Amino acid sequence: CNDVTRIDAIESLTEYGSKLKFKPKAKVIEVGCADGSVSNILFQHLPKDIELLLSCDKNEKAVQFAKEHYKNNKTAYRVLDIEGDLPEDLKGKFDNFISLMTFHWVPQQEKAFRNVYDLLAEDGECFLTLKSYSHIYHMFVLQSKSRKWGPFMKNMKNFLSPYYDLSMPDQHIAKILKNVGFKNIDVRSKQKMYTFKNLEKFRGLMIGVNPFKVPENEFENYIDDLMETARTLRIIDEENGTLSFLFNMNIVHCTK
Amino acid sequence: HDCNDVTRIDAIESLTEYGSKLKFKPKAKVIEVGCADGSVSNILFQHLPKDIELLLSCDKNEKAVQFAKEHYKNNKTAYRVLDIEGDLPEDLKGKFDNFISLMTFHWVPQQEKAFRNVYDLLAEDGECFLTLKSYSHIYHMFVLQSKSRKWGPFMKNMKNFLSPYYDLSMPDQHIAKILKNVGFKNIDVRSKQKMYTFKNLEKFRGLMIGVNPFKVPENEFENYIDDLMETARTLRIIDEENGTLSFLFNMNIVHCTK
Repeated sequence: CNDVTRIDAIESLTEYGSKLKFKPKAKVIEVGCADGSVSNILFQHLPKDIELLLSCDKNEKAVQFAKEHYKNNKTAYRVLDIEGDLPEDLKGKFDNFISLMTFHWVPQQEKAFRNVYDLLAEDGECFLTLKSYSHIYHMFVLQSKSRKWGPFMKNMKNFLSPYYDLSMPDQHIAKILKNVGFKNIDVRSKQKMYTFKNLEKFRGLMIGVNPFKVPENEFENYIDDLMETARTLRIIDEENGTLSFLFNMNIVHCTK
Repeated sequence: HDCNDVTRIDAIESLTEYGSKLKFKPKAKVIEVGCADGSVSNILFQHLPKDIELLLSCDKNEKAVQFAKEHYKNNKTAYRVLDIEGDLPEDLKGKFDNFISLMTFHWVPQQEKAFRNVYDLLAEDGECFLTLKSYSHIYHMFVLQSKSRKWGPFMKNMKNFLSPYYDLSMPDQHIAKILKNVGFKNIDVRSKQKMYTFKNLEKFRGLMIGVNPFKVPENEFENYIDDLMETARTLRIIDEENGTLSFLFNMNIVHCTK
């Protein structure tokens, strides 16, 4: 999680929270960064009556830290790989699935959504947010097209949102939900803008999210060239040291 | 402002998605704002019932309205000059069951005024349906051009050229707030990400010359467009070997009632 996903979570739960149906003593599963931040925000928006909030992560370590560190009455952590195979004891057991700003990382969209379907009890409600196009993704695309860095950046496809360069990603997503068997499918796209006051904070976030391995000597030249893509896109305000970037995102709301 | 293959395909996509949500009363008076270019009626008549009384098709452009008057005659279609940003003529106020505007309103800086004019055109329970751009790679190209030391000086009035929603977070929520204040009901504003590919960069260049409002010295005009085309290369949206240009644009779909 980072400050962008925190603000996005608050805006999406603010906008939609009152339209999310929770049955009495709902069992709720969350897939995000097991890290507390976004899960703590989501918790504040859930009914005080909910049976359980199972908060799941792919990283065994992150889950193990969560069990030993984070402490709330209604919250359990479990290792779950939304792209993988569902363990049998989670199948059909949840009234609400929630994933805020995670699914743009999942290249196997249909597999992940069929697992959302299979985790849900009957009349189970699905609420997901994900990126499509973004200026951050676009920075990385510009970098990938350099004579110097292109060689180390051949698997761009799985780093980018599956919806990065599609027309009507909302209709692509609606089609998969339809095929997997959801009803009352609502997919809304949003243009969002976010402004950093701190270019050094922004620089750390790129370092964090960057998956492309380069020699640890050439690493700092790699990052500097990546920051220069933001200047190429003219999204840096040098006079005030701010970066204003656009991202599109998709809010999925549907029922089993 | 002139309709083209991008707006042609956005009209089809928008009307096919919303053709079921869009309602037309018997003998509907419909007003349409965009191009006097007759392709308006040819797409609308795929969704308009045979019953309608009138399609009034307006443009700010007298010359376009003259041409349509002379050449394109359906019994039920009439054409008229109208600036949606300006003051409504009294004979059009409260006369319309449907207001339709595709890919025009991003050219309107005075959004609230234009939306009040839409509201004042509509009879009671009238419906409106509009589409407009927010952010696009085309706008961004012009933004890149405006930052150059050379072309910057001729391009200080960008705000009126950019969509009012070019740089806003959640343009859908801004639009829906304006509509609520003016007094619309059943407000539905949906944003979409769209992509379009040109297979002909000479066609594309010609569209840019068409849409450029910025006045440079006449003997630097070719250098100006050359650098504009170059911003497409800078964004890396030109496929050099195939001779194609794939650009992203966000748009907004407005559906609401009076």
